[PDB]
Amino acid sequence: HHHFNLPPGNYKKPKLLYCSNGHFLRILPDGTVDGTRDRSDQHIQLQLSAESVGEVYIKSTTGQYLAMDTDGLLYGSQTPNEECLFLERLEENHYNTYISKKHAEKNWFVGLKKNGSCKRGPRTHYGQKAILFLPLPV
Repeated sequence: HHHFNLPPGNYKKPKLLYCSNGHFLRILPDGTVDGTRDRSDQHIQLQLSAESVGEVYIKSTTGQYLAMDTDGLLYGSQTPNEECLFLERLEENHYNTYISKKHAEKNWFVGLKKNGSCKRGPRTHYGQKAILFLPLPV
């Protein structure tokens, strides 16, 4: 029950998801998800892939998938499951945003705070800069 404005997107080469808050999304090997302003970090290289038109997976360099638990918390999973699917949509005509598929009706987006920590699903909404991402070349 959402719009269907899709972004160009590229699933062939890895990218660095940059947040409008000025942070890069990072997934550590131990499964911790957070944000960092260091462009030279080696845990921010991410790989995206299409599972359907509009649905995507966000995998890490080590082989972990970003996910969202029943409480709206983000974590890095070792194996893909129904919590690893995100609807990828265009926003503001230029940015990218990601909605949890399993919790789509509640509008739980992926976001980062200005201090570098993850936002919980229920705390996110249209109009905040924390949900606006931009995929850059590595």
